[PDB]
Amino acid sequence: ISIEVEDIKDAGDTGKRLLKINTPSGARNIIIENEDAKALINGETTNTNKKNLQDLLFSDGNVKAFLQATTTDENKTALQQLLVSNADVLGLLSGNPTSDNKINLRTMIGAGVPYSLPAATTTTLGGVKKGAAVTASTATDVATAVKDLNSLITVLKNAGIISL
Amino acid sequence: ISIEVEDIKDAGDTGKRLLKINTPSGARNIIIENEDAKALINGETTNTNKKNLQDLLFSDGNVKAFLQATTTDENKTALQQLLVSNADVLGLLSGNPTSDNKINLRTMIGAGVPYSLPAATTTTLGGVKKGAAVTASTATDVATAVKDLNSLITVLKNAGIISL
Amino acid sequence: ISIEVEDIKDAGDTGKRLLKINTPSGARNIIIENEDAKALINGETTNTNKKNLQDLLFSDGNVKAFLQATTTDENKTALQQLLVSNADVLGLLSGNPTSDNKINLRTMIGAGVPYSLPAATTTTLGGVKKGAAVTASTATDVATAVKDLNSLITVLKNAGIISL
Repeated sequence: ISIEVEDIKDAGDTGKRLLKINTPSGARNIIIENEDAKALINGETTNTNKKNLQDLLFSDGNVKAFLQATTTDENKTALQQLLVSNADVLGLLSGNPTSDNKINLRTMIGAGVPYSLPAATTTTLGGVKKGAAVTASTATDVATAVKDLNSLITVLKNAGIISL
Repeated sequence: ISIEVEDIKDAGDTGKRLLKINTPSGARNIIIENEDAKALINGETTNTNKKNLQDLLFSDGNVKAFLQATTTDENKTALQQLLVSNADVLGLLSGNPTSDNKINLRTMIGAGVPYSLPAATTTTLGGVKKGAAVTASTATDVATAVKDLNSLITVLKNAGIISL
Repeated sequence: ISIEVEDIKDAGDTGKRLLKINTPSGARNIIIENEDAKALINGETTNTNKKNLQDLLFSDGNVKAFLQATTTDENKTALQQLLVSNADVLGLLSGNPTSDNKINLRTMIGAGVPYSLPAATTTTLGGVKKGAAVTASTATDVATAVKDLNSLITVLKNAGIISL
């Protein structure tokens, strides 16, 4: 004979809807209630569907922000920590390393600090200024020879080559 | 009585296929047309299925390249920007920092530039060369004393300790 | 007339279960056997479901560790390589750059090494120590003038300003 779907007395509501349906798309529309999941199964997702599916797939919020390609400075700090273990390198990646990080980063690459040349002292190597010009001596008496020696001494004193 | 599936006159084509099906796998084969989605639901995905599902799940192409573990230099630039906000650090991560980035990176870690010791001038602290040997004086007349003074002067001039 | 589901003689086992089912949730429970996939479709995933879905979606183990927000040092090395192409920068990100990496990292940012001021030599610019104090000369004879010259010479010798 011929019966119809509604003649089947113990069929369920969804069961009768499925029996009447003609295509797979129609069946998916009955079976899948979550609109984001339905969109994935249909291979047709909006950016909103994608974000919502990412919420169903991943627990970590910093990972989720990365996957959305939109990260805050806090998300970036956490993501840096997933990528790099060295604390001083993490300081560098923040753009704001601590004093300790800075020292350790220089050590890490063998870099020095800005060097400033200190003046010579009696205990410590240093720079000097060059002494003023001094004429060779043509002295024929003691008085003049002493005058010329003293001119050299003052020049060396003036340039901080010898102490006062 | 006994009826068969095709006796149900208002059943749909997919509906009759489902009513005849014996297992859940058979039902999934009817209902899910997208082969990548079907593969996910079956828990059996090839690398191609995985790439195609990633295309359905994520909009950002640089994120997608990261998830495929294959990034171009352009993808890497964009991913760096998702991970780090400091412009000078981004310059470092590129391997090709600008002049401004280089200055700022040194500031950031308190590093100096390569130092070259300049010669002393009359205005500016600097290095000198060490003067040649000079004998102590045993002069008993003015002529010799002057000779010995002049020997010291020339030595200091030769080493650039005093000006010509 | 009235028939029941079990009167349909060529219905399949899953087909009869679906025909009896009343709701979409009930239909999903019949059709989807993989518990992680069912959880995604129901929009209700535990952390275990999420990890298991990530296993179905991504092939690369280092990417998977990143997505779980739990990376080993080995995972971090591999993820760094997906993010940065410059070998010397990768050395920095490891926290343990090689000697070659260190040289190249300094070059990259225009940094110098720690500078140590060398003593002056007869060939090479260097620092000096400042000479001890020397009194101006009040000599009225050759013997004293020579004494004063020699005092200057010794002071300059003592400070390594001139050679012995």
